[PDB]
Amino acid sequence: SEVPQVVSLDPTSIPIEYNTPIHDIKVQVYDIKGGCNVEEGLTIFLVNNPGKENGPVKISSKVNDKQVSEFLKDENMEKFNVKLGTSKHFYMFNDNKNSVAVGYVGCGSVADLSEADMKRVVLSLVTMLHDNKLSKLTVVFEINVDKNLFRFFLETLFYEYMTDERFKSTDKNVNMEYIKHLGVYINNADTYKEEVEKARVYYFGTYYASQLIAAPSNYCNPVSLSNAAVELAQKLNLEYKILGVKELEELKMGAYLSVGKGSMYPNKFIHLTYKSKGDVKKKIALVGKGITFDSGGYNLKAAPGSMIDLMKFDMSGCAAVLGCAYCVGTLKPENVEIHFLSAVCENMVSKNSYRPGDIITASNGKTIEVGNTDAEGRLTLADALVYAEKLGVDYIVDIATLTGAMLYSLGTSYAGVFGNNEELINKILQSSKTSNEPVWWLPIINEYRATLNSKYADINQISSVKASSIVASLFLKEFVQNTAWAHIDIAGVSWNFKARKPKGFGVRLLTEFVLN
Amino acid sequence: SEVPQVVSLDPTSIPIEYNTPIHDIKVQVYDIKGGCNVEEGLTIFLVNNPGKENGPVKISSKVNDKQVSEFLKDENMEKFNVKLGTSKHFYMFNDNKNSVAVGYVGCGSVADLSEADMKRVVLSLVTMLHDNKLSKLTVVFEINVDKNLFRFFLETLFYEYMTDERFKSTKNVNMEYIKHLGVYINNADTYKEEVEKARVYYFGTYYASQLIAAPSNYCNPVSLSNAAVELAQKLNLEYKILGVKELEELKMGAYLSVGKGSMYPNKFIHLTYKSKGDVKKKIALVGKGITFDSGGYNLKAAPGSMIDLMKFDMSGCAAVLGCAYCVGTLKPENVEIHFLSAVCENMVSKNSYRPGDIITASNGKTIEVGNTDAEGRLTLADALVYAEKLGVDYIVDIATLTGAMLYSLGTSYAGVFGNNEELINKILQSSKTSNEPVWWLPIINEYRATLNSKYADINQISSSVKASSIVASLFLKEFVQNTAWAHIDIAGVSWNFKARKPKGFGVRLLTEFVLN
Amino acid sequence: SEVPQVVSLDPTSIPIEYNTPIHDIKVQVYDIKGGCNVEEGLTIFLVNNPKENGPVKISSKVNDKQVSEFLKDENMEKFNVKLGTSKHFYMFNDNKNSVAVGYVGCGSVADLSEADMKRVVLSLVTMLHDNKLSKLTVVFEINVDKNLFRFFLETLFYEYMTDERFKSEYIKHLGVYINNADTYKEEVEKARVYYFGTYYASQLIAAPSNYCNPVSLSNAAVELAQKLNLEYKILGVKELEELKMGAYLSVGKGSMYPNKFIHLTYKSKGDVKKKIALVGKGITFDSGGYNLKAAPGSMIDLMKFDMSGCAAVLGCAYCVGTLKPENVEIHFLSAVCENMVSKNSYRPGDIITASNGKTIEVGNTDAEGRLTLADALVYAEKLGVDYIVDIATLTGAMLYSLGTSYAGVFGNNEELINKILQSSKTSNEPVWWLPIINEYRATLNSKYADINQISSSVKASSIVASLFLKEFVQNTAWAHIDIAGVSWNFKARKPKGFGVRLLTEFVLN
Ligand SMILES: CC(C)(C)C(=O)N[C@@H](C(=O)NO)c1ccc(-c2cccc(/C(N)=N/O)c2)cc1
Ligand SMILES: CC(C)(C)C(=O)N[C@@H](C(=O)NO)c1ccc(-c2cccc(/C(N)=N/O)c2)cc1
Ligand SMILES: CC(C)(C)C(=O)N[C@@H](C(=O)NO)c1ccc(-c2cccc(/C(N)=N/O)c2)cc1
Ligand SMILES: [Zn+2]
Ligand SMILES: [Zn+2]
Ligand SMILES: [Zn+2]
Ligand SMILES: [Zn+2]
Ligand SMILES: [Zn+2]
Ligand SMILES: [Zn+2]
Repeated sequence: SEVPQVVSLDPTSIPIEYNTPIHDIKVQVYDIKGGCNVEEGLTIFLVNNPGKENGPVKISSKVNDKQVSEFLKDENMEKFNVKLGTSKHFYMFNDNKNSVAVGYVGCGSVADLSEADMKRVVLSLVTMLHDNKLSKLTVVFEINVDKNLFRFFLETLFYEYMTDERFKSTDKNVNMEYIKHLGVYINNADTYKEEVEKARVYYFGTYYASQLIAAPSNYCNPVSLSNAAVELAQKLNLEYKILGVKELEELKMGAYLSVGKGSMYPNKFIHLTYKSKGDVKKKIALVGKGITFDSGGYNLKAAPGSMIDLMKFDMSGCAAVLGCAYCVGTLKPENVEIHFLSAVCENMVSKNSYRPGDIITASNGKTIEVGNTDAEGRLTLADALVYAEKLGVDYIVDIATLTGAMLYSLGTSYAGVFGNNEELINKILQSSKTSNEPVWWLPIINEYRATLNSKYADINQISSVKASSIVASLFLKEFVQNTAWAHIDIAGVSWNFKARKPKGFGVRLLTEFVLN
Repeated sequence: SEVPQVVSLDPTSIPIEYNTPIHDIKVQVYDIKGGCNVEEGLTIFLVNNPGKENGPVKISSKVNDKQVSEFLKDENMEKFNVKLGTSKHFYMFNDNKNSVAVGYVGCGSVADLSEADMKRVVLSLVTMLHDNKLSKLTVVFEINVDKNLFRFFLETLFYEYMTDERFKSTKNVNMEYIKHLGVYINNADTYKEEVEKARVYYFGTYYASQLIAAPSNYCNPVSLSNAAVELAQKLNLEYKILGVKELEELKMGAYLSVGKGSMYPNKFIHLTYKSKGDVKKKIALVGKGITFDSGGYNLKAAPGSMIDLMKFDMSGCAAVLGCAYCVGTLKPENVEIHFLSAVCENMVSKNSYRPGDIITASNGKTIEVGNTDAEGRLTLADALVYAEKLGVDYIVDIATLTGAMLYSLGTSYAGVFGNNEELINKILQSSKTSNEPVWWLPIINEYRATLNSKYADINQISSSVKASSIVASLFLKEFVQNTAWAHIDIAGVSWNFKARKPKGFGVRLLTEFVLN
Repeated sequence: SEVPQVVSLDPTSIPIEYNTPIHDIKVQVYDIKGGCNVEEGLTIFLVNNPKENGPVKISSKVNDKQVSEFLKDENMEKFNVKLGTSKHFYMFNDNKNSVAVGYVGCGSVADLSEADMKRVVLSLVTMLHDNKLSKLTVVFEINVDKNLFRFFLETLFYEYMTDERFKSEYIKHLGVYINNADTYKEEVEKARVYYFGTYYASQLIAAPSNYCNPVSLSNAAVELAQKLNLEYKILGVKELEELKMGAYLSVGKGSMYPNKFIHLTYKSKGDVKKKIALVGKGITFDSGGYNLKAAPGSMIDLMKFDMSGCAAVLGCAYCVGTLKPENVEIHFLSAVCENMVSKNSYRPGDIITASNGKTIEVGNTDAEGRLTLADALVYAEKLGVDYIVDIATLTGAMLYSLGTSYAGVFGNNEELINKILQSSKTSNEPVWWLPIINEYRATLNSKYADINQISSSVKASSIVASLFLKEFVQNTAWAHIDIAGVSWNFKARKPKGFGVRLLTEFVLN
């Protein structure tokens, strides 16, 4: 629990914001058939024009204001088009001779907005929210969205609107001012109301993960991350257990302990459990990779474009699992028992570091020949997967920033999923659809298994077969003997390079998985 | 004060030679309008021939010896030319039937010798001093030189003549420095004052050279700071060495972070010279003091990164200390100078700061580390804050900051940056009179936006923009709020790659700045 | 004159747009005193706050009650003045006519730099590209001098314009409100000329190497010369051989396009008191030769820009031919060719002879610019001029010294250098003086030839290259502008047309 320091100026905890301005926003949903009141703040219409490549803007909704309705007549609106992402601001006086602000966001010509399309729409909305000191936002849905896409709209809105200033000091934005009210006008309003607070939970689960990932390695270390996990568990009334080095040695986790040998921070194994109130029909282990910093070890990340300054992300999997723990602990699903696992450590260069060539013994007895110290994720997961299977669960799902090869296979939008079981894989893909976090199924090619045959050990850590994501999956598979297991590689999608911030990818995916 | 050791064979101090053979050379300046007597040792004429490429050598000076005068008749000398760097040796008997040695050095056809050509002249002269066991050197100036260039001649003569053998064991058994130096020149009385000034300037440069040439196992933060104290005590300068505890109390998080991975504690050097009368100008001299730059986790592993030379990375501190010698010795009036250096070592360890880390400077600004090898500006940041807190008129820092300097100005000219044109003008003026060439480079504000960090107040390094020297200057500028400041990047000029030794660059420049 | 083809589908000319939509824009300048009329179109206020990202406050009186209500302090303080930040709203004015009103933030500094003004303009152009307006009205509530005001217009015109020559609704009126408007009006038509000179250069640079080759580029120079009544002469291989331009001819040996030396001349009507030669590097594509640009990050796909010096000179020729300066004779020169890999290419190690008799040992075929410039400078000095100014994308080292914003200037004459620096100030194309360090000269000493092409190296490539060029100007005031870093706008993925206005201001002032 006590974080070691080199100097007294070294931080000893991760700064975490639990009460965000988003949580202070009163959200109301009204039915669009009842007409819209356009009074205070900014009122935005989400409008499209089917079969028309940049068609004219037409406001269909009834507006309970003669002056605003007059401004919004088609003859007035025809100068504007519905091109996806396009937005405009309107200034006018309402029936009470009060100044009001009105506008729209273009939703293109396609009647079915993709996950990318809605995100593009949301981003345009946030630009209107930025650099403007509004007290209220009102969104009028003149497009067709189902419950899932509606929830996605809110989640994405909350997440992008929120700004992380935990590490700002002399450069805090002096103009930041969050809205206090959110009004939503939509068709079939009663069906969508339940999605509001679920979206708020999914938001924070994601933002919490984001906070952990964005936190630098001097703030976010194996000890401070594990302390934060306990703190979260206490708040959610979850059972929790943090395994220290002596306990890990007792469990003979030689692979996990080897990676952390060169670190000044002791290894900390996070084990959280949520158990439903009643009959448990499904037991699930969620495993997250928890490398608080990946220097690469003695296989140092020194090659051009290895982005070592980014390697604080290497605990993104752990964050996804912890963010899911928040959502599950808050929404409290029934008939499920969930274990949240993460073998947390740091991969550093030291006199005490494990070397390339070292042979290490996993907790299941298998000896492993280390061919590359920068492939440390699969080593820590190996011991974690063995621990997971001993819990006696039905499904083991691990999520990890495992291989850079994902950038060349799926890129920055789609995570890849591997597994030994098609049913579990199908559930993950189903969860991908409903959570709107895109995942693609990649194969575990058994023909490559022979490249992991070590001359001296039971198995090689790496091949020496480019195909890194597949080989890594073959490695991990060796540590699950008779349990349905799935592996999600998020090395490519975890970090948003365009926005220079984490995505908190996987939180919504895993929560949808546990709930459904 | 006590230097830590790994083994008992690790050195515990920097070997320093204070009394050099150069100091034992008796120097006499005579007026040439009285004629030259050629008796013992070597007598060298510095001769040119204006507007006539490689024209004949002609000795204009009167020689108070009939045979030598006859030997040196124009008819005899016409077979030799005045090409720059050319030297010749003559053997003859004087009026007392004694064997004497005479020769010349060609000084070209240009009437105004450059700083570079004069250096070539000196080297040709020093070559004659080498491999010859002379008791006296006599130099006759038959060229036109002002007081500054004459002083430059002596400094360069002294510095190049001197040989550093502190680390020889086996040492040249055949070395034998002269005990007397005679100079014949017109208006000798005006030039006599330059002799002891040159000797002071010489050692300031050679002292700096000794610190730079000293390897990092000899020259470490503790041993270097100890040396500064010892120097300060000999000069009666006020001195204060700030240790880790004061630095923590002063909240120097940037400086302390760089040294975290080192076995040697950070040591902040603070020397002060105060005049006896009224103080009209207060000056802070800041030197980069990285005793070894491994690059940290951004290891210098790239081809041609020249990590074995990186003991020079404390050249700025050495330059400042060399200046402290000159100022403390010459004792200028009406000035108060603070000699500063945030000394530490940039190493790879379990305790090292990582890429991505956010650290807080002593002025409260948070800094996101994008590259651990850009450590100089971090130590300078806290040092510059400390300097401004002293309430001075001018802040000048000198540092081996950016490798880009080799591509901009190369190895002869250092670059100067600043926030104040007047100060820049003073630095440039000092460059002329000290003959240490410096060129003014711009701080381009358009690049400042690339230092915008998403999470911290500022980025340590840029991403988009090359031109590191300007970007680094933009960084440093953020740590000086309302004081005239200039920054001299000597990364390119500090080491003499051809001669394989330091130049001690900056000592004479800074002293002239302080004196004038 | 005839462009050679490999297949019949290969283009034989550079598509050039002479009549741009910008030329159809009616520009009106009114004095800010007396109030602003908000009638049609979009009205944008340029506002600052002398604090850091302070609230927007509109000082100007607006002769419209509805718009005045919009611009009241209570409404505008919700917005801040962060440089580049903008908001615009659509509303009805007193005449129930649709109008759009907004601002662009100009920061807290009272004196906007050229880079600052560029960010303001870019924010403005984004609104012009996303709005179907017939009229733009810009209200200057900031301090701008005549030069910077002209710069505003030029940059606005340039950024507004879109190059669609290779693809397979602009405003018609521009209103400007500014204090002391009468003093600023003369800058308007000057800006329009400077605009096209820059845009013309941009068109040549942006044109790919299959369109823009030595033949088609020289043809373009003739066509321009004919429109401007400039004297013109294009030297072909046979003339160049008789002139013994061996350095220049060696570089082009490996190309399928014959070398073409462009020589345009502007001569004043009255007495010629000053003669100036402008030399531009004209490499239509730089593959690097046998020293191929194959290293990671060598950006070989960008190397069509390597004729930017020539384009700058030609764009300047337009401005000079249009504005018609007095008492000057200007020669516009470019040794145009292509640096390719072939059985006929010159090899690393080859010793070649320049037109002044100097033999040169080639150490790197990718340092071809200085070879073509060498013969061009000899040709220039033979004309008997007062000033020789060359402009070239010469060394990549400029990216490490001054970066992408400031060009570097080198020279053998201090008066000429300051004139260029003065021109840099008034044209707002930033240039910084870099030294020609004579101590590095010895590194060009060849064992076999008279001189080395490159050092081996004294890293500082930009300085070493200047020393090389310096050897080919014997008794003439000469200056060299390295634009390798500033020529291409990597962020916007387009040329800057850098140097046209700089060179024009030099000739005019
Ligand atoms: C097989 C290899 C050691 C190359 C590997 O896959 N290493 C991963 C690792 O460090 N596991 O612990 C690895 C390497 C790179 C990345 C990664 C992730 C995201 C972005 C990038 C990136 N931008 N590289 O330029 C690189 C992720 C995982
Ligand atoms: C931002 C960057 C890492 C490029 C940088 O400025 N590095 C300097 C540094 O480590 N500061 O602490 C840096 C890099 C190289 C040099 C340097 C200086 C002198 C010679 C050489 C050289 N010849 N390397 O092969 C390299 C000096 C400073
Ligand atoms: C002496 C050397 C071959 C290194 C050189 O300066 N070559 C220049 C050249 O090709 N002259 O004909 C040269 C090299 C690189 C560049 C340049 C310009 C802009 C960008 C880049 C680059 N590498 N972007 O990633 C490189 C410009 C001129
Ligand atoms: Zn790794
Ligand atoms: Zn990893
Ligand atoms: Zn460094
Ligand atoms: Zn350094
Ligand atoms: Zn080239
Ligand atoms: Zn080129």
